[PDB]
Amino acid sequence: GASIFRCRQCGQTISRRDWLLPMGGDHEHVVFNPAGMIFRVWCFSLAQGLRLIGAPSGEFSWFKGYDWTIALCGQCGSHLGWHYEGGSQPQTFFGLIKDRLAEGPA
Ligand SMILES: [Zn+2]
Repeated sequence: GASIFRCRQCGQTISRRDWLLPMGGDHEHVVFNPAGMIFRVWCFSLAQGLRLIGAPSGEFSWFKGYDWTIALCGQCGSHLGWHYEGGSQPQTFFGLIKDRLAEGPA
């Protein structure tokens, strides 16, 4: 009933509840960017159906040791979160914005 996450804007398949990743002890992290926008980020070890934009950047990174790339919905272009890489245990993961996903049956 609530096992997969889809893009809220279009329905694209994005991730699964089974793939939630407790980073630093919680899968949920609330953060702001330099423009003051607050994001409720859920960390996932894996995601699909995204389009990762550009090359990674360490600037303003919310997770120590990781560089990020913007992750858009590959279907509709909605900003769904970020892909993190260049770090350690794990090397990579996804930080997705909770309220931009819809949860539902597989
Ligand atoms: Zn979408």
